Amino acid sequence: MRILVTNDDGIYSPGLWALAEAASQFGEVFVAAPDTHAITIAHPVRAYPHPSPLHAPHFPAYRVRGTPADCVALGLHLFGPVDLVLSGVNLGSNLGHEIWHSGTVAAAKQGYLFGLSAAAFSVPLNGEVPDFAGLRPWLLRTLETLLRLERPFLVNVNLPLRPKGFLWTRQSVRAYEGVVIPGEDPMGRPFYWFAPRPLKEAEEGTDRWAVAQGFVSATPLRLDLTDETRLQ
Amino acid sequence: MRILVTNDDGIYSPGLWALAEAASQFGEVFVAAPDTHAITIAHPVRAYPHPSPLHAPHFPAYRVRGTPADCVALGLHLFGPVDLVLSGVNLGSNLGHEIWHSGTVAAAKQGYLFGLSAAAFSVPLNGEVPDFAGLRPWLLRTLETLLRLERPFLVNVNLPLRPKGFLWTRQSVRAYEGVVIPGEDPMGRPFYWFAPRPLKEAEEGTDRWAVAQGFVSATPLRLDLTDETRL
Amino acid sequence: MRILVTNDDGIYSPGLWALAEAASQFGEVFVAAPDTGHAITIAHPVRAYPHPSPLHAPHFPAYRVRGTPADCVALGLHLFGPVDLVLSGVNLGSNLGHEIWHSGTVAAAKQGYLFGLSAAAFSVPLNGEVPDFAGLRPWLLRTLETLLRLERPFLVNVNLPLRPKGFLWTRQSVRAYEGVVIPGEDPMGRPFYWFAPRPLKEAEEGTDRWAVAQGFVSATPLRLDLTDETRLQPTLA
Amino acid sequence: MRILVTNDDGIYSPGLWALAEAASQFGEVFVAAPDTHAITIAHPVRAYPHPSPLPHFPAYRVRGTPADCVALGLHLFGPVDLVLSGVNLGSNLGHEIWHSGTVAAAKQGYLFGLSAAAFSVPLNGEVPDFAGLRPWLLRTLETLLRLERPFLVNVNLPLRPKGFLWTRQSVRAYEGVVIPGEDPMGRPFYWFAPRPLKEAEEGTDRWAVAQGFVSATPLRLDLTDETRLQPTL
Ligand SMILES: [Mg+2]
Ligand SMILES: [Mg+2]
Ligand SMILES: [Mg+2]
Ligand SMILES: [Mg+2]
Repeated sequence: MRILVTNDDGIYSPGLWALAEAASQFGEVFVAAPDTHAITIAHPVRAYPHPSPLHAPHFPAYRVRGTPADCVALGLHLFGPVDLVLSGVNLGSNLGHEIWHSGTVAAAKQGYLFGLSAAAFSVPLNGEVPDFAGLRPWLLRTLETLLRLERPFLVNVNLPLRPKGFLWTRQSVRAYEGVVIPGEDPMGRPFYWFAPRPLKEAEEGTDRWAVAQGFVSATPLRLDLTDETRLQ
Repeated sequence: MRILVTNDDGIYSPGLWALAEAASQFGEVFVAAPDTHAITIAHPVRAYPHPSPLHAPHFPAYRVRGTPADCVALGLHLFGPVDLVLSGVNLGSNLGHEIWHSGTVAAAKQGYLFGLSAAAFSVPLNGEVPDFAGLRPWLLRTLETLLRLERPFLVNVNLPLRPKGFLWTRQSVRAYEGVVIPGEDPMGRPFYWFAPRPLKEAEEGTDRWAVAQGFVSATPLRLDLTDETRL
Repeated sequence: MRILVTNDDGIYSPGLWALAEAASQFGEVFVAAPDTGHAITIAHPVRAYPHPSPLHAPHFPAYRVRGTPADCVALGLHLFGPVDLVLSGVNLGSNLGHEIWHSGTVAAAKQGYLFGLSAAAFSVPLNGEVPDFAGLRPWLLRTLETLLRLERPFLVNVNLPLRPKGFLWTRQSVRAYEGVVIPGEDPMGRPFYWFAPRPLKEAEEGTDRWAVAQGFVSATPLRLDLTDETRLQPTLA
Repeated sequence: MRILVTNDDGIYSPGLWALAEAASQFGEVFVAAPDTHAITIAHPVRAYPHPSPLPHFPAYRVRGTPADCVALGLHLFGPVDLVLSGVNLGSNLGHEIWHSGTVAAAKQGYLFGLSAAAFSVPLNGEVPDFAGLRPWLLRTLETLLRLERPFLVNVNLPLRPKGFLWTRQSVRAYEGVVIPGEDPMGRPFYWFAPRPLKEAEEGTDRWAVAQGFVSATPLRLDLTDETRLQPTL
């Protein structure tokens, strides 16, 4: 199995290599991440061979001057053929409403659009930074569970800092209330603070709920945004 | 009813005012458009009162230097309570896979997340300049259709340059074939062109097929991205 | 001596931690790196969060700043005050000749100088490659010892070639350019223009660009005044 | 004389067209303004014909930096003799000059071997009235064109000028000023408000505008500090 690993934090993010190293336990890993969300069709993108980090296995890698999705398109070209696309591990959550505009998820989705299996890995940190050393057992367990699915799949994974269980979840979909608070730059002029907040607690079985409980969340994603119940 | 109109092309787009003018036939309109996709929580957002053009109906408006989503949040605050959120008319399409990365759609979606009914409007350019005088009738008809839906609703609308009909559609979801075209700049340095293409043509009943046939496309959207099928 | 280290490549750049470690051989080092303009953000408030230094680097108190490199200096002098030196880099990419004008790496250093402190910017020309900070360390230390001998305050722009073979105080390469615009079209027929301006001559001896090309570490003392002092009382026709 | 006019506020800035109209009194004017920062080489640049606001000037809207506009303009309207940038809405005095897009365009023009000048008007409170400034803009341009060439000058015009002065760049020291605070979400942030240590020196651009005079500062391309050059050991 040939695996392509990317992310949206950059070729220097420790989560990227944590995912690459973890993924190497299942197949040949190839890395291609941005050097710093759709495929760039506008202008040409640059890409340079990059050396895998000193304290980590050897990984054929490329630094891409483009979007995470660009890395997938370019990766399938430079490392083709690829069977799996893994994106992350993102430094920050990608839960509920956040999924829609996630760059990490976009890369995986792009992999799916190309007929491959893919998964996005994120870690809600809401304060500190993740410790990928004590998180590896869980990454491996998660990957092992995902690789048992029928191909092709598209899964969104969120691993709480100190995971204590795995669980399949559905996306949290809560309503929000608009909260705006007026202020002024100490130079006179006015501005506004935006602090939208959910109206209720995450429902049971949702990705939000699951991580709050301290479990790893794995949500199968759909590509069709159509609301069928409304079609006629 | 009170209606908030926004977009992502900016406060100076003829598309924004065409939507605002059309929406004004159905209720009072307030405008909040970006100065030039999530709500800004990191830092505060600036907004300035924006004047109405001499040769046009006056709309209370604000130029918000933030995201389209920010415009919705702030608009709900400066003009609240708002009953409906309209976004567009965008100068460019928002069909199929494009819906994901759309600022136009995001604003409408943000309105929906706040418990309101919303819709996004876009028009494929295809080398021509949209004629909003000719599109007005179709905007009015589309709104008439939308305003009778059970609320709340969230719809993505795409109007062809010269419409000949209206059609409820589902999002075009096609697989792609990667295509990488290598090249090099005048300085010898190599680079890559991306030109991925759909493995097949748009299916009948999809937004892409619809506008291709010359029909206004209206796709009802869902917020839930989970594939309940694989649980 | 207390030293503030920043850069413009962000908190995860290996060039940043290489400069922090090298700098630590001369005093207490504190890090404040941008997260992701060049001026200090005054319009609105800036976010800054404590950041744990990387696992494979000595410990350093650090902050990830949601602002510009200059902001990191402004924030740094406040969180770690008092600071004696502001070091910026080691940037992944050169900052030679005309490049100095638009450099974020240089801007943070300049910001330190604007506050009355001594400062230096460090960069490494890449040419589609990455530096070996283990091999450059000797040269980084060498350069730092030198800079610290200078009468303070100072502002120096440093460029280290991948594999240094010496050190040289240099002046800024200032060359005239010829406009070169090559029309083109993308894989959709849409037209665009390639800009490929080229210098009218080769970098002259004694310039930063020439020295690095020769494999020498380049150190250029910079001025803050952009005034052309020879034309303040111009003869008009 | 063929003149390229650009700026960094964009193709819709009233300052740009006020500068274009003023320059037209001295030669043929062509415009290339950014579509709202050195020359873009990493990839190509898109540019499109754009109509001048309702005098007519050939114009292009460039999706690039102000420097790209100068490089593109030399190609589109070559041969060019003079590059003028502005009139920027906001000052470009003292330390600001270093990171100014407006000045960058002019510098780019000078690097291509042409004469160039940047123009800006300090704001906040009152909006510039270019009809009132036209006399001073023409006076200034007229003066610059009597200079030996090539030249590179940064110009700052006060809302209502009463004189003209050649000036040197204000170079002052700053003292850091940070004010910790909190958002409505509890999270902390910091305000930055660094203030200059002393008052603007007599004869500096900043002093001149404060006196109500047009400020014209000749600029140098070489940032090297010769008083600190050293021999090899
Ligand atoms: Mg990220
Ligand atoms: Mg748009
Ligand atoms: Mg950099
Ligand atoms: Mg400006």
